[PDB]
Amino acid sequence: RPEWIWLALGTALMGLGTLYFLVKGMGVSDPDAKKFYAITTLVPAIAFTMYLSMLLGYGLTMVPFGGEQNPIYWARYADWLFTTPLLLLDLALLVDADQGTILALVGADGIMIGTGLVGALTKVYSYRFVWWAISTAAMLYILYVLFFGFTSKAESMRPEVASTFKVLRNVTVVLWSAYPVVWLIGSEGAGIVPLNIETLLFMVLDVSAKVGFGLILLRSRAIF
Amino acid sequence: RPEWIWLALGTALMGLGTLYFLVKGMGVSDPDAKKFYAITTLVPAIAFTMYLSMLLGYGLTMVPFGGEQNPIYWARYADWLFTTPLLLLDLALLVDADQGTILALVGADGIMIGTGLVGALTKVYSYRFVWWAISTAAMLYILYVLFFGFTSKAESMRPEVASTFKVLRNVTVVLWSAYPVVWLIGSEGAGIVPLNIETLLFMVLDVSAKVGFGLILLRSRAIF
Ligand SMILES: CCCCCCCCCCCCCC(=O)OC[C@H](COP(=O)(O)OCC[N+](C)(C)C)OC(=O)c1cc(Br)cc(I)c1
Ligand SMILES: CCCCCCCCCCCCCC(=O)OC[C@H](COP(=O)(O)OCC[N+](C)(C)C)OC(=O)c1cc(Br)cc(I)c1
Ligand SMILES: CCCCCCCCCCCCCCCC
Ligand SMILES: CCCCCCCCCCCCCCCC
Ligand SMILES: CCCCCCCCCCCCCCCC
Ligand SMILES: CCCCCCCCCCCCCCCC
Ligand SMILES: CCCCCCCCCCCCCCCC
Ligand SMILES: CCCCCCCCCCCCCCCC
Ligand SMILES: CCCCCCCCCCCC
Ligand SMILES: CCCCCCCCCCCC
Ligand SMILES: CCCCCCCCCCCC
Ligand SMILES: CCCCCCCCCCCC
Ligand SMILES: CCCCCCCCCCCC
Ligand SMILES: CCCCCCCCCCCC
Ligand SMILES: CCCCCCCCCC
Ligand SMILES: CCCCCCCCCC
Ligand SMILES: CCCCCCCCC
Ligand SMILES: CCCCCCCCC
Ligand SMILES: CCCCCCCC
Ligand SMILES: CCCCCCCC
Ligand SMILES: CCCCCCCC
Ligand SMILES: CCCCCCCC
Ligand SMILES: CCCCCCC
Ligand SMILES: CCCCCCC
Ligand SMILES: CCCCCCC
Ligand SMILES: CCCCCCC
Ligand SMILES: CCCCCCC
Ligand SMILES: CCCCCCC
Repeated sequence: RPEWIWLALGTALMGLGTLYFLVKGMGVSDPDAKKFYAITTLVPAIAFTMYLSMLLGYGLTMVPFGGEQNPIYWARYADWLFTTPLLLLDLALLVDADQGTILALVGADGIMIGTGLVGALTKVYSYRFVWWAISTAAMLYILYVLFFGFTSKAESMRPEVASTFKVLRNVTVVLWSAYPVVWLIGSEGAGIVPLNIETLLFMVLDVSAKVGFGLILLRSRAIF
Repeated sequence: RPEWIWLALGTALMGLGTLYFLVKGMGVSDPDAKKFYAITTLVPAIAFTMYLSMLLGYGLTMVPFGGEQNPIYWARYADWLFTTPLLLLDLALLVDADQGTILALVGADGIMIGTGLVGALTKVYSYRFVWWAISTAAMLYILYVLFFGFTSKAESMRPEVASTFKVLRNVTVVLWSAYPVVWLIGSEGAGIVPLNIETLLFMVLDVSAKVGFGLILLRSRAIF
């Protein structure tokens, strides 16, 4: 498994991010800042677990489509199922989103991850892309609400909060956008980008969307 | 206009690609190889014209949305309107696609470019993304036919033709995929990636999808 090196690097980076966020979060008194630390430390903690499992050869299955037996890391979705709504929750607490908006985004998020996983396991080559399309539409719904909805909510906050939101929103739009493209061209879809390069790409995206995101959030005044 | 440097580089690269393809095409006797040279030389020739126009300050308009006046290079679409179906035509001649398939892809292609252009000029921020979504669906229809349809047609050709098709199909899937993401995150959509970086990205994509593509096609035995 040539991709082990990027699984090992992902594990190391997630583990370091977790440990650092834990040290910093433990030393924080402010009750508001603490919620954000708790949510944000969990994100690389879940990713570290899943990266470790995959490094050790768990969460990989073979799925037949296109006349080959294809390796599918399904453990990625067990990670994303829990880490993606927690990242949304960070953004939603920052702008004081309402309960029904949170529920809509978490629900859409579940649809996005669940249909992605169904698509990843589908044996009919053509139906893989139907699931992928539904997954991407649920994603674009999320991005829409974050871009239009949350930006409007953030503008009623003090400028330091709105500023931090904008940065994190931009990071999120750019980083989340790339995932369905990686899936499309990688071993899950078209089969163009080989599994090792694809693992590198997801690792760079994962670390940036989780540790990178966390660093921007947890170093800002906006959480106090 | 900080983006001038990437417009100038794009012009130079398109011009060099045109000139080189013209020199080589002019020296070719084989009647089949000549069709492919004629179509493929036109692709960077049209791009060079549009890149030159933009460098000299044509094909740029200001479109109001999101409370700002935004610069939109519309000359890109005048290029893509003609260059994208010609690239499809190259692929279709390679695999001997039928007339109705060619007509479907060219039509979908027109929809893709035309709705993209409407989206790029739309003053209501939200409706920009509706046009973008329709444009991307027309694109995904094209990619679907190239991936499933044309691959099946290429498998009935001699292996050297099928091999060349696969490479060009993979280049196309990967390169075309990136365009709607650039538009989404760039000055046309979300406004996250500034115009200069966006111009760099489109220039790299343009040169790769046109000169890169042409180099692979025109250096192969598959056209003789
Ligand atoms: C190669 C396999 C993985 C293991 C290798 C790990 C690389 C080691 C790098 C450590 C160099 C810096 C020393 C240090 O421990 O802290 C440096 C640096 C400083 O931390 P910090 O202690 O907060 O700074 C205090 C500075 N004063 C002494 C002035 C008070 O910490 C980080 O920025 C950091 C960020 C992440 Br994400 C994770 C971590 I862990 C640290
Ligand atoms: C900086 C602003 C743009 C202007 C700078 C242009 C860069 C100049 C590079 C030329 C170095 C090589 C010399 C040459 O003219 O041909 C080299 C090279 C060789 O061409 P070619 O003549 O086909 O090779 C023949 C070799 N034998 C003599 C053995 C028969 O040509 C290219 O590969 C090429 C590809 C593209 Br796309 C465009 C072009 I034009 C050429
Ligand atoms: C050639 C075999 C090397 C085996 C090393 C495997 C364990 C890696 C654990 C991950 C700890 C961080 C280091 C990452 C650098 C490769
Ligand atoms: C004031 C800080 C900048 C505001 C906006 C952030 C720019 C977008 C950042 C996204 C970079 C992610 C790397 C992409 C790797 C594929
Ligand atoms: C016969 C079943 C119909 C399948 C419909 C698929 C539509 C989903 C979008 C297709 C994206 C395909 C891009 C493929 C490039 C490998
Ligand atoms: C600082 C002003 C420089 C002006 C040069 C403008 C003309 C560029 C024409 C393009 C020819 C290829 C060279 C590209 C390298 C910048
Ligand atoms: C035998 C040659 C390789 C077969 C498949 C080609 C791999 C995909 C090439 C696409 C690289 C384009 C660069 C992407 C820049 C964003
Ligand atoms: C009220 C008008 C409805 C608009 C529907 C837009 C759906 C199109 C997909 C949205 C993609 C938005 C991503 C935005 C990230 C900037
Ligand atoms: C108490 C606030 C600091 C961070 C809290 C930790 C939340 C659980 C993550 C522990 C994983 C090792
Ligand atoms: C607050 C408004 C609730 C809207 C309903 C959620 C829609 C789910 C997304 C559709 C994805 C295909
Ligand atoms: C947005 C993702 C960019 C794609 C990176 C392409 C690398 C593919 C190389 C294929 C190796 C054979
Ligand atoms: C005759 C075959 C070689 C290439 C033919 C040229 C097609 C028109 C492009 C001319 C642009 C300068
Ligand atoms: C040969 C079959 C013709 C199919 C009709 C073309 C459909 C256009 C694409 C829809 C994009 C929204
Ligand atoms: C698939 C396209 C990749 C996106 C490249 C991101 C560069 C954005 C930097 C923003 C500068 C402020
Ligand atoms: C084609 C993608 C469909 C995404 C739906 C987004 C609608 C915005 C909510 C009003
Ligand atoms: C959501 C994108 C819709 C694209 C349609 C592709 C259908 C494949 C033709 C049978
Ligand atoms: C959540 C919508 C269900 C649509 C499933 C379509 C299944 C086709 C393979
Ligand atoms: C080609 C389909 C036409 C749909 C246009 C919808 C316009 C909404 C702004
Ligand atoms: C979340 C959708 C699951 C439906 C399962 C269908 C598998 C053939
Ligand atoms: C993506 C890492 C940068 C985080 C530093 C925050 C700047 C105040
Ligand atoms: C190709 C669709 C064009 C329709 C124009 C509508 C502009 C408001
Ligand atoms: C993308 C440029 C490579 C073209 C060389 C063709 C290999 C036979
Ligand atoms: C033909 C099925 C395409 C799925 C589209 C769902 C948004
Ligand atoms: C060769 C493709 C690797 C690109 C990944 C860099 C982030
Ligand atoms: C990736 C962009 C980070 C900028 C940080 C400023 C708060
Ligand atoms: C609500 C409009 C979304 C456009 C989807 C077209 C494929
Ligand atoms: C800083 C972003 C530029 C990346 C473009 C390289 C192809
Ligand atoms: C970008 C991949 C090019 C490989 C060329 C082999 C024909």
